[PDB]
Amino acid sequence: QEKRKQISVRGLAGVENVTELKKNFNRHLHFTLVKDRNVATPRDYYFALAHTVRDHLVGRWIRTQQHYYEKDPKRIYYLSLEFYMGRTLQNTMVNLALENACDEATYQLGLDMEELEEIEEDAGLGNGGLGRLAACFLDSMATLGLAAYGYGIRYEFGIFNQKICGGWQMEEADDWLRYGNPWEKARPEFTLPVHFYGRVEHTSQGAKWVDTQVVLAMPYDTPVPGYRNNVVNTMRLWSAKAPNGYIQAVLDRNLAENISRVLYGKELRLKQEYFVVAATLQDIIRRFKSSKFGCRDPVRTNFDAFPDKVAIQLNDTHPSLAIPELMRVLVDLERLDWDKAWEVTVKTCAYTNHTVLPEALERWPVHLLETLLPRHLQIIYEINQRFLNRVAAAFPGDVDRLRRMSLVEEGAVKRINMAHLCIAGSHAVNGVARIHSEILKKTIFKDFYELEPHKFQNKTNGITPRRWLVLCNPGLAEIIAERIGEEYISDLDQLRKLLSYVDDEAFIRDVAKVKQENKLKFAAYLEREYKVHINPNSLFDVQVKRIHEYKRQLLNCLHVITLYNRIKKEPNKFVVPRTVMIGGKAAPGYHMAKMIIKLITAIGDVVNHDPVVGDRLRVIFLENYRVSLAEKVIPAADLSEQISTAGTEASGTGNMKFMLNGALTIGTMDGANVEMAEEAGEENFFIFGMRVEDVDRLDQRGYNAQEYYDRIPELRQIIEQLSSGFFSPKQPDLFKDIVNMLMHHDRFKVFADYEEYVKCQERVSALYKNPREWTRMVIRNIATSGKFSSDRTIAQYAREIWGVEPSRQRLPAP
Amino acid sequence: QEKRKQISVRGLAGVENVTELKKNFNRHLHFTLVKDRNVATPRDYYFALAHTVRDHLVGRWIRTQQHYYEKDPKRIYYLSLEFYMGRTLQNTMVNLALENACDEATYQLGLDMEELEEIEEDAGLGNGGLGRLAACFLDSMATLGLAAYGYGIRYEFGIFNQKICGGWQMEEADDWLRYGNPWEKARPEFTLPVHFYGRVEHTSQGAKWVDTQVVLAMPYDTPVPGYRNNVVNTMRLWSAKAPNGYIQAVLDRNLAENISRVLYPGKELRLKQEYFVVAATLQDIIRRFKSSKFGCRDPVRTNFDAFPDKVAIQLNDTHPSLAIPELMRVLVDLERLDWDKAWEVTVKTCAYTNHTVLPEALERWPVHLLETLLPRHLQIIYEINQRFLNRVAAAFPGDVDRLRRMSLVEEGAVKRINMAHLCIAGSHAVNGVARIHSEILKKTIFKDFYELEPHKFQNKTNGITPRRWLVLCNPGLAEIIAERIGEEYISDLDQLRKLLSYVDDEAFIRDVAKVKQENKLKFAAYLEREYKVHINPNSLFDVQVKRIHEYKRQLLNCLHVITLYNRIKKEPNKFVVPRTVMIGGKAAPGYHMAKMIIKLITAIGDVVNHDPVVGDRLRVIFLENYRVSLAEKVIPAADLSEQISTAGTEASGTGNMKFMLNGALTIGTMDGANVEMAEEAGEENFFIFGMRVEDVDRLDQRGYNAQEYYDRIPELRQIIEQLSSGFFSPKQPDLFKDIVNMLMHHDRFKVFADYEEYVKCQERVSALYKNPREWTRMVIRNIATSGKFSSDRTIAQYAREIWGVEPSRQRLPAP
Ligand SMILES: Nc1ncnc2c1ncn2[C@@H]1O[C@H](COP(=O)(O)O)[C@@H](O)[C@H]1O
Ligand SMILES: Nc1ncnc2c1ncn2[C@@H]1O[C@H](COP(=O)(O)O)[C@@H](O)[C@H]1O
Repeated sequence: QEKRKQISVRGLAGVENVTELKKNFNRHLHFTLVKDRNVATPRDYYFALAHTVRDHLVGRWIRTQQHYYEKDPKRIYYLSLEFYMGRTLQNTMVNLALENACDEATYQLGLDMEELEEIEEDAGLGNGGLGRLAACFLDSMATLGLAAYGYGIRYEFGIFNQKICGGWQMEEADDWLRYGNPWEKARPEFTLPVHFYGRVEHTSQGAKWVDTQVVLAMPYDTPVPGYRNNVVNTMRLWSAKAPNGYIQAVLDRNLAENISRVLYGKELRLKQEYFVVAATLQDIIRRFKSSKFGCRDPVRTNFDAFPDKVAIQLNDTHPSLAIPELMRVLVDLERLDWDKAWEVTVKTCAYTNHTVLPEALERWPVHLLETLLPRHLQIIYEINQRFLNRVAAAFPGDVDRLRRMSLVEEGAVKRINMAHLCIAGSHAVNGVARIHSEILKKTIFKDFYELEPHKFQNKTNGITPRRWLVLCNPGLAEIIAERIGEEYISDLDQLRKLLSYVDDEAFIRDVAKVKQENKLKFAAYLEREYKVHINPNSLFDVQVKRIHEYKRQLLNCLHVITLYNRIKKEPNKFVVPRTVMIGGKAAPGYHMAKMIIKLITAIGDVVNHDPVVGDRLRVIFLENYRVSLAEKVIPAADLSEQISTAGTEASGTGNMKFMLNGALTIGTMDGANVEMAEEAGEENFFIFGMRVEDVDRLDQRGYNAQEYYDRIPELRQIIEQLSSGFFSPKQPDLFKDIVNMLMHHDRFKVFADYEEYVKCQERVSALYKNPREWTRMVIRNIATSGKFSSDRTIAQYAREIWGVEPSRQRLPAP
Repeated sequence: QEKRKQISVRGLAGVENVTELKKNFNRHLHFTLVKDRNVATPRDYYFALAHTVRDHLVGRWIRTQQHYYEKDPKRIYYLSLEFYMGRTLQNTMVNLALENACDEATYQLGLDMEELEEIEEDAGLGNGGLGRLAACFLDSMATLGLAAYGYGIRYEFGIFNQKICGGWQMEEADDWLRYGNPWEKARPEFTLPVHFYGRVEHTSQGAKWVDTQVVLAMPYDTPVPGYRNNVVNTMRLWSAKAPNGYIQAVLDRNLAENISRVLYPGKELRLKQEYFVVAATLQDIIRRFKSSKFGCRDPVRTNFDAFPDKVAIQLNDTHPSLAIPELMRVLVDLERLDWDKAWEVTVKTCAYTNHTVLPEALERWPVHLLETLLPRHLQIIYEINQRFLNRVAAAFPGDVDRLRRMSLVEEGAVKRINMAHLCIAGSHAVNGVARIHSEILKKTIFKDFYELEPHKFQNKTNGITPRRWLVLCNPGLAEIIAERIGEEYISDLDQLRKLLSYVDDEAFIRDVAKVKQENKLKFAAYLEREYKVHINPNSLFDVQVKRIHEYKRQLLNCLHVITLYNRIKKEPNKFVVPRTVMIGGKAAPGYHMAKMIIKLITAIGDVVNHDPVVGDRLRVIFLENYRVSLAEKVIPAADLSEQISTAGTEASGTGNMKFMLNGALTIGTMDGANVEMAEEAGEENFFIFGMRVEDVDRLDQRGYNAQEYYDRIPELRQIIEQLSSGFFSPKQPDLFKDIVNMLMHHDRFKVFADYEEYVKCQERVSALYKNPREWTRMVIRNIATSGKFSSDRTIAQYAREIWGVEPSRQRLPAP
């Protein structure tokens, strides 16, 4: 029966117009959601619109996936334990070019689309930079036409929502799924077993992994759209499920399931890591084998073509177990011999390093691996012996480096170094900015570099101009499009054409006008949430990193208090009004970080209620900072704070976001700030403080905070205020911990950059006075931000690591 | 923004034609399922078709539910712990007259709709006749245009799938939900809390239930369509969810959650199940009562004076008996009414249906269990009991013995609360399930209550839906009936009376006989392509499909089969009327006797089916995994219907009505619903054998000794020898000693007593079967006289005599 060539997407799309969209929106409210207008809540109207947009998303998805099965390209598998997706609705509409049509449709139906947008929960799937880089990458990979996949874990509670109670961080569950996720599709049909524990039985045949405990992995598909090229790739997230003496099988059921429950560590983190690797790989091998278009059968069983058809990117060491897992499947199940299987593994795998210092590098005790992944241990020991023989022959009689490069690390209880596992198992290893990729070959991994120099590359991070310009900042996208068109949205380097407009009067005030417009929008939100009062004409001074000593929101605080003391000593002096905003989540259990949050709010209570200060200084702690808040605050920011101690940041990614939206930057010569300053010119940045070589020199002679205390009176004053209980009148000794750390054991040298930080902030105040000059510097920043598009990043990953050609040409259509 | 009048169901259904259906089948496969033809499986195409059909169903649902909100009718809530629904695909297509168009649509896309229909799981939400009754009841309530809801629990594990290996029943897990269920809709929005444990705090205010442990109940709605009248009602099933230092509150997760997982082959968990369904349902009822106004979800009404006018709760058996105390709890504790008004509201609101026959089967709970789990409800039950015993003490001054006989509290080993007594005290009506049944209720088990309030006690004889059990499952039969009398009979079964005119019509006789043979031929084929078999399709189709219980007497059947066998081996050349005797039903785990019975039936088969001399004259089949979908296949194919329960042990029966509707003649006892069936059909046109209820009483009176029969029936002794010496289990000679010793020494159910009258009655059957003309004339007489046994007739009576609403057979507008 060829009658079923009539089972097709052919003309299910419809015309994508106002007429068809509202008929569709009505289908979904009533037939999908089983509601009517009598009962429907705003959330229902959101779900009905989501499904209406989704029909058009999956139409193109079916087409893209078909195209892959008939073209048979190299498929690229992006592995991550964090996908920081944010909201989906507006993004799907801009990328499909449906925003105009939907806005009008919902309008004609009595609905307001901005309301409905604000109802969508942030996807509880990521935590910080690691996770948003993944999301930006997904969006760029689809825009550049790559057959790409995001594979991760579907977390049922993400990482906690942050609420501030009495100035203290409290954590609350993030049940972002409680009403369901319309963007996902459960696939009960593709449930796969993931094995734990057991023992290895040595048949003189192969090696069998027997007696194991089983956990079921069930996949959820979410489609991800390219920017107006009709390609729509897959994000595929695994959910843990249990199968069905004593009924302690209850414990086994509960323990199986909390693999999907939360982010962050015992067995659980390692359980989570194997889980994602083992399910993803079964999916990988399956597609490799069943490659003939229209044909479900496993037609291709020769693995010599595996590295030509599959690429696996290991985002940090979290998915590292992919290496020995791939080895397990090829040797044990597929019965290829060792050398042949290893060559395949190495050619398939690639590793990205994100972290800066040898101690954050992931390690697992042997006894743990031995108990839970006994076969994987053997495979790791085996990889290790042959890698160390390869080292032996390349560097004879060198016993020291031999044990320096070993995957097995000695001490009190042997640990296995997963970063060493990654380097040996992959054809490429990259760092995430230029300086970071350099210290990787200089220090952290020099022994490996000397063995295989070719392996080591750089790939500077980036940001999608979709979400981080066109979506969150329509005003700025617009005024740019009037001078140069909209080619820049998928080719950011074209922003340089804006350098022709540094001296155009109309453009300078249009940039100023858009900033002011975003400030007003955000200010209004900041009143109906924090119920204070923001001066929309003040300088919006923003710092939004995660709370942490090395990120130095304590250095910002000192500046805020310096500003407060000056205003109060001379209340008649003219001052540039400032709204300082600090946002970010503190890790539970990290006590100092919870203190830093309380300090920020404590200062707020004083400065926001001093009659003398008026509206010249406002301090706000931004609650529950996340992707959607970042979309609202980054556009409205004037000053971006990147003030980590030099030598501690690899990249940074939020800085790029600020640069794009017309904030000037105050930052240290560290991470992504270096290359940003390079692109823009030093004079268009506000760099201050010690460089990395200044840090080392201070370390070498010994850091004493007391030296700075003794010679800077304005600094002494603040400490005496923190000491005496000025900022916590009820509990005078509240900030005792902070003070004693600042004075006696500060690993991150806050006092040492204090002086230059405040002089710098003064130079920042002076520029702010002259809005023409201020804006012209902003234009120079914006015109010069093209490099930090993730379209540029993924194009490099594609050509230098993956061996696939980026392509901006359209896939046909449904 | 008065623009939202365009947010409407208006024209979203589209024309119910081949071209729209195939288009929408494409939308659903690709957009809803996120599949294409390259990856789709038969399962996927099933889901796609289901989603296509549901579209039309919910179109009518929205309208119906709107309609109720604007007429503000008395709304009726059918509460049950079982809903034995079966498949929904075909039933929805017939009730919405979409069957032909879907069939055509699927054909043109290169699919077989019958293949697709076979994919879908039987609804695993029920067990037996209790649950199947509710499903028929829902279908009827909707056809008769009643604002009716069906409330229960969404069970995940289903029940179990019967597998037969080596003649033994093995129970497999029936996870009918692993792939989802396109017919339901989840309502996370309407998640309600249910409370457990805690303690009661007496304040000079009211009483306060505090320190409780909380389980959340999430609803799932499923539409149920009337027959071509465009009204769609709701089935609303609850699912248990746990909320979100020691993790040992992992039990809390488990101990909740598996309230939903399982039916019960009773403990704390069983009672949690009952309170769960009740507390959630009552919150939902009151909620809907308060939201009386069209277009708005405001608590517009808080005057509970009209509650009994707007609400009817139907307590099906004692399982949801806690509705009564809970309804007192909400009204007194939460709505701060005074006890007297609330009680008057409670009694006028609830009514009780007893389904069982014996004083033993009925539900009691230890007080210490209630004291711990539902501490507030125990106090309320004690208060109810105090006041109810005041009415009794007033009615019968000084009759001390009846004060304790009628009490909700039973003294004994442990103090128990009697739920049957609770239901009779808190309801305005109580009904039996057949005439004989209802009569024994006022004569025996509730005699004391009947003397108190005789008017309380009604009969509502059970019934069956002519949609599922005629039109749907026997399309061949419904068609040849329609030719003579039209198709008005489908919602007015009485109209089948007009078939009596046609008893001597030769064309109708050959049509009825031809339809029968067609189904026989068709069911025999299903037997071949689904199992190793044989089956002479011309033989008399002898069918018993109950559940396996000593009282059901599939052993009386066995003894008859072996009787025949011996005769065929005594006189091989003497013509015997060929028979295929088929026995189906599930044992119930733990019941040691039932599993032995199944083994016995199969072990008989092994011998008989493979005996050369017997040939194709006698075949014995155990029918694996009996359920609604199989019922639909076997029932239309049956010639003879075994309803042979020991007299007075079956309350009604319901399968018996199915066989009668479908051209089978009945062999049965003067028991349950048979009494009324023979009353309609005429004694003449029914094979009624064995002791009557009063002969059973009289055998207990003189004492039952099975050895008497053994000694005066030579044909019976031989059968016992064969089972004992291992003629049916040569590898395990003593396999059936448990059965022998039960039959011979302690038969609670008198199998030997009816043995002789049974076998003679079977011979009159075999004789009549020899004359196809006369056999069919009798069949016609059964079918044509089946009208009483429509569940429509039943629901009408419930509506008019218990709920105080008027049935309406009129068509609601249209999409
Ligand atoms: N063998 C195939 N031929 C054509 N299309 C396919 C094939 N396998 C999968 N697809 C498409 O790719 C999608 C994703 O399937 P998979 O890659 O198997 O997870 C499916 O929805 C199909 O639309
Ligand atoms: N106040 C109302 N006015 C009109 N229709 C309603 C109203 N409340 C509920 N409905 C309809 O009845 C259905 C069931 O709602 P409920 O009775 O709240 O379970 C809803 O899906 C609506 O279609």
